[PDB]
Amino acid sequence: SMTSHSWLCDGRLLCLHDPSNKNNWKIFRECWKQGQPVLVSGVHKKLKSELWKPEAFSQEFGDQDVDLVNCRNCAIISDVKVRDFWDGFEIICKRLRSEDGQPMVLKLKDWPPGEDFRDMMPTRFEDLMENLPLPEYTKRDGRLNLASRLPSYFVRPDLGPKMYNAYGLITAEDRRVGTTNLHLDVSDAVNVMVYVGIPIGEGAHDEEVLKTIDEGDADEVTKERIHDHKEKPGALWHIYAAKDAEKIRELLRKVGEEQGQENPPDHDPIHDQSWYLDQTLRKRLYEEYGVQGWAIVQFLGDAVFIPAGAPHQVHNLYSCIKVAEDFVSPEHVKHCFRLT
Ligand SMILES: O=C(Nc1cccnc1)c1ccc(Cl)cc1Cl
Ligand SMILES: [Cl-]
Ligand SMILES: [Cl-]
Ligand SMILES: [Cl-]
Ligand SMILES: [Cl-]
Ligand SMILES: [Mn+2]
Repeated sequence: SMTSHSWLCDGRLLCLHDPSNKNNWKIFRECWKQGQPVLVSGVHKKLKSELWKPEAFSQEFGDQDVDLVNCRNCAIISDVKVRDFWDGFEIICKRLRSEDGQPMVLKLKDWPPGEDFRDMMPTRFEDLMENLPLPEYTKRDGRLNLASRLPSYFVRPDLGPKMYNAYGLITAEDRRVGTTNLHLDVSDAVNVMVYVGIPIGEGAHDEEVLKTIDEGDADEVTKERIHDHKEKPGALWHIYAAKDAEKIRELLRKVGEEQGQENPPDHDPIHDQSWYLDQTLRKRLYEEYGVQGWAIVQFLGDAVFIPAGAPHQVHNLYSCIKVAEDFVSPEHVKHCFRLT
């Protein structure tokens, strides 16, 4: 039967079922005040599905010049065309191949560039902003979004939204690699999964995808969502409470040293955006520092709410198109204050 919500992560993660329900705020706000992430499902049923397809981006913007990143080694592929990324998104025989002849796992860097999303893509901008959940928090002019209402004593987010466009990680060796490495944002954000591309020519490979989710420490109810309803899983997230950021720095300082890195004792390994916490490092963080995370599988149409200051990392299971909007809730405004 239809219900307002359910729980993931053994009761530690709220999952809201109706993205446009006028009463979502009554359930959301207590979890949000405690510093928890929140998941909202069903957002892709509210969008214009034809706007959010890799073939459309290629047809409309393919002649633009861009840089790509190789997810396996962080190398930059300079001055190629936007079509060189989009045309290999789902069809593996069309992907750029490395010097070993393997198809590469690529990310589109800074596209659209800076704050140009709204000017370049006005129909997509309207379709996203009118269908974001928790609109008093997430709309540019929402009554609980302080972004437009704060003086320069507060760090204000850039004008959004921002896209996260990257291929799926494939191999056993890729299991320990990040799509986006561990980092934090001083503003709150909502990240929406608007398209999942599953290759059928040499993809749609549950086997290595099921071992990744298992080893990723996904909960039993998340593991039922794969086998039962057949929704399309996009990406594996690990999110940590803002209050645990310094203990994570203490762990990565120690591991850096053990690995023969040469770093001052106050150096910030989260700000460096150089680390991915694999199964070994996540087990050490829990056992040695007492720090537990949220392991979240983001399916098509899932919106992930990421608290200001909360360290997070993402590992794409398949090729993903994600769009995110920043906001400043009153619950977390301390994270962007420039004094004490
Ligand atoms: O040309 C290349 N790779 C290729 C060609 C045809 C089929 N598979 C792979 C290539 C790619 C990258 C670099 Cl830095 C050097 C070369 Cl030489
Ligand atoms: Cl558009
Ligand atoms: Cl709201
Ligand atoms: Cl990264
Ligand atoms: Cl907080
Ligand atoms: Mn982020």
